[PDB]
Amino acid sequence: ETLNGGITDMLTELANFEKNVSQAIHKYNAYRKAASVIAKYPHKIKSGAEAKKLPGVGTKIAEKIDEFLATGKLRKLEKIRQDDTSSSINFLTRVSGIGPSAARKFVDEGIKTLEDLRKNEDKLNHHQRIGLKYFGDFEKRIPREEMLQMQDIVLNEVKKVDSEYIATVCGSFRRGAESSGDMDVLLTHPSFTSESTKQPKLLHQVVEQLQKVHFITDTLSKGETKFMGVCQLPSKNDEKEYPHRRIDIRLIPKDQYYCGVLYFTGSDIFNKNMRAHALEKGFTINEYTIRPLGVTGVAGEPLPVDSEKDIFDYIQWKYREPKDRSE
DNA sequence: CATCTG
DNA sequence: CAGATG
Ligand code: NA
Ligand code: NA
Repeated sequence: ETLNGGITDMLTELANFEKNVSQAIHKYNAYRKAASVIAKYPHKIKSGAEAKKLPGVGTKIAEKIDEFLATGKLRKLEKIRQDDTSSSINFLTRVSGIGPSAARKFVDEGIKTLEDLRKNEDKLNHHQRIGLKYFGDFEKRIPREEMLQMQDIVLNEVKKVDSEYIATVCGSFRRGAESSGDMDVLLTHPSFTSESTKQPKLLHQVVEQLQKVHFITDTLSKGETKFMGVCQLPSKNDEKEYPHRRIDIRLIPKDQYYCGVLYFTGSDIFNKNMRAHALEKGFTINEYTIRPLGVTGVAGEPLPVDSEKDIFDYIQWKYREPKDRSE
């Protein structure tokens, strides 16, 4: 956790680059198990050979650990940090909509910067376009104080459109969090479930409403169950308008809301443990359901849930306020 | 995993 | 349809 930190860190830089700049999924994947295991390792790696001993730990990695241990630095790490091409890739990639893939294509064409991008607005698709237009807002965190105004709106409109709609704002926003990066709304309706064959309307009506009143600004992706947008809290009495915020809305069958809700609320760590405990308790849990574990190895059949409560109960645990869902 | 692009 | 992005 801090005893093999540098190592796990350098290793992470290295892994990343393979994947992002080169295409080295294998190598990349290589640096990764490596960093994971060294990360788990209980002592202070005092040398290459020492590490090598570990699984995932091969000869070049070892070599590398050696040089790093030997001197506070690594050549290759130094070479990669300079290289403009690599840097570009890391940069372009910050644009919502631009993945590494594309980052390569553009760089090869010479688009390496933000201006470059503007100039070549033709080469960008809609998503990327938006992404470019709100690069700044996009990277700005979302203060919970805004979150509340947001939440306040979305819920009011959802309500208007149907009394029967059930919306929830998952995310850290839900676990306490003083700020967040994006707005995540879980949605369901009684009239939509596991079997129930579809009802796209269910998701479309709301999106519509949201744009009606102007909260939703642009559409990133709009499917029959998952919508990806941009929204903005009305600029009051002109002098201070807000940044544009990423926002997502997803329809869920009513018969798997809470597991979802639970699920998305996090944290990853909370999940796991909960997940693990469920397991002891003779159960299973994933994004959509909780299932009674048979003995033949495994086995299923969806337990019936009406709240986050029903869930815990099953695994016979202490109902946790979302705040304390931390770890 | 769901949506998009091409 | 394969392949990309989130
Ligand atoms: Na990006
Ligand atoms: Na292939």
